[PDB]
Amino acid sequence: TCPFYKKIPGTGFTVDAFQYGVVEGCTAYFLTHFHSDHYAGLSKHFTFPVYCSEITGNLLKNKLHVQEQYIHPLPLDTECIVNGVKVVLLDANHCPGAVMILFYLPNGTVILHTGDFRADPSMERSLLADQKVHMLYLDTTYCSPEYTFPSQQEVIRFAINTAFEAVTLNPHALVVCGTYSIGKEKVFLAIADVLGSKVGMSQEKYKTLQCLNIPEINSLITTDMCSSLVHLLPMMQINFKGLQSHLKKCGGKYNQILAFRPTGWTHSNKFTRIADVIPQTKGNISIYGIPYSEHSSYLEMKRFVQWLKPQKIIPTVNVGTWKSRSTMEKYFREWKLEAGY
Ligand code: NI
Repeated sequence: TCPFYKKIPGTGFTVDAFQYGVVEGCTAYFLTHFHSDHYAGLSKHFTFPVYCSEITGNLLKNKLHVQEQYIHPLPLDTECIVNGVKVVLLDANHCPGAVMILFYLPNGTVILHTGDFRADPSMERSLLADQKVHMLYLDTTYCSPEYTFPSQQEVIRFAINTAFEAVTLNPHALVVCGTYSIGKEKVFLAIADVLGSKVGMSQEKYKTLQCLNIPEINSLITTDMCSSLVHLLPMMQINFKGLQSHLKKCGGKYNQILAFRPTGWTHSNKFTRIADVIPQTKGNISIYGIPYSEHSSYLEMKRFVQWLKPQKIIPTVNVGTWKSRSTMEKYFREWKLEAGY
């Protein structure tokens, strides 16, 4: 049964709640983004109205075959009316098509649901600035002060410089990047751009990227692996065995692999700077784990909440253990005492 933190009080609405069958009293199902823990349950047989971004709606139609008549895409940064309630979709700085949802309840309460997000000071100048928010349904993935990571820009600088150096030293090196969901496209696109190559990938992944409205994409990606020196593989294949096997398939075109796994956080973050990151190596294969996050760090999250000053916070992540829940509630109280709301 649907958990309380997926239900929007005073409405007929749910958020990211497609795996519970027909939810009692739900008149409209919102979907924040196309990640499987959030869309789990949708298919061509779904016949209730789904509200989402344009990009999410492209993916529902093309990847999951949801019929068009049930997809209701909304423009961003625009006041819209859904079943008699004003809503706004805002960019969540997560993966392509990911949104936060502002709900303006008929009684005057204003609710922000962040979906999954990476907080940023740029959000302090969207339509959020214009009214008070009473209740915050918060992505608390990294809600603990151990979670520090660099900016996305520092991480991409590291990856570009590393790949450019390796391939200039050895023009027969292949670069491989792992993926298993949408998101983090900058990693492989920025490396292909510095090398003057397209990114090669499976037909299924090319299909997915073609749903994303990324400008000039026909210019950056391809299904012709033979013409590409940056390849995308499933995340599960980014290990020494999987990469040795791939290099065999390339027919002697290449004699070295440099591979990247964009993780979120890993405990090498508490001791080491990005500058100082080193790969795991075996023979002619090297693997870099790079801390490219699409969720808020602890300090990014804290700054957003201290700016927004909500009256009540409802966590949406790490809610399954009493120790997690108690930890998070203690931080929320600190933040409120330090800022004075
Ligand atoms: Ni997500």
